[PDB]
Amino acid sequence: NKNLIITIEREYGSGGRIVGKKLAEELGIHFYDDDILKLASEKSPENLFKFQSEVMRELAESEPCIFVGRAAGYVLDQDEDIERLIRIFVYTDKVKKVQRVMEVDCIDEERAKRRIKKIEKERKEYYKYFTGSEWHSMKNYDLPINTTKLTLEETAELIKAYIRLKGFM
Amino acid sequence: NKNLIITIEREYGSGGRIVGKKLAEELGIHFYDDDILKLASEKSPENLFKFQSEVMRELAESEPCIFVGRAAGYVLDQDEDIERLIRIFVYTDKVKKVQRVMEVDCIDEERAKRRIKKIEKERKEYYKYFTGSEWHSMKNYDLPINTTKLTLEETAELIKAYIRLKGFM
Ligand SMILES: [Cl-]
Ligand SMILES: [Cl-]
Repeated sequence: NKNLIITIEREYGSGGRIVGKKLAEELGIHFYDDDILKLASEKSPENLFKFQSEVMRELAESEPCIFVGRAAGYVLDQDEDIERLIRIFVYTDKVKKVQRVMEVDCIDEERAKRRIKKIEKERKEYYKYFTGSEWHSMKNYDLPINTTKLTLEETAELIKAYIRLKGFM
Repeated sequence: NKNLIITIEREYGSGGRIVGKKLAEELGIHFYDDDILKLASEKSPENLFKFQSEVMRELAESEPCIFVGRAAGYVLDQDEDIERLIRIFVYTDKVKKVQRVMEVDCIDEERAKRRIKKIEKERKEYYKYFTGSEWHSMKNYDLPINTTKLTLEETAELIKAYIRLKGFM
């Protein structure tokens, strides 16, 4: 009900996750990502998903928090008990993404391109398989942010600009 | 030009124009839509576009202004002189635009659904024809906005939060 829930999904190379981290700290909200949600599942891949959804909804029911990745926006959009859900998609030019991935993963240009194609494929297919909707589709979000010309900080503040407007802060 | 230029493109029934006008007033800035642009060109379907484009650039060059509609984003983006552009895509869930089209055009659900399909199709083809690119696509905009859960003021306010972040205000 009351709790503020923010879901950030994103293009690989956008820094969506980092933007999620920053934002969790500056707001003091608990933070759950791909890995934590993955390891969570251990605490049929259609079971693994069902399990992971019920976990997501439980957290939300009992805390404010920020989820990153794994069709979190879809899942929580289904939960009619949640009132303060804000769904973000972070996206960016290839040129900027290749440079981030090159640096953050220490690979070259070619390798970086292939990685972006691959993780984005994974994210898209995951989403398609489980929601039946489309990961890269506006309709699935409240606010898609183009960070082509933003710092991750500006980006974080835009999300705060938003939480504030809604009166959730 | 350090002139602030905003371009709003949108799904039919999203109130992209509505939002365009509030901002126009709220900011003390001139406002230009399809129809003014339409009547503008006049005094090929393809000469027509090259003409129209030039008027927008001249308007943008003479003064700060808001454009609603018709590949405004892509066009004003060419103008190398424009130093302060913001490109926005307004959009909304299906229910809400159906309600809007019915109310506004004073027509049925059936006709409202149909007229949405019609107008949007015109907008995709128009866009791809004159830009080579795709109309309803994120990478072509700075800020897509989903108004599904935004009161009008909230929307206008979000666009200004953005302007402030860009330091255009
Ligand atoms: Cl994601
Ligand atoms: Cl449009």
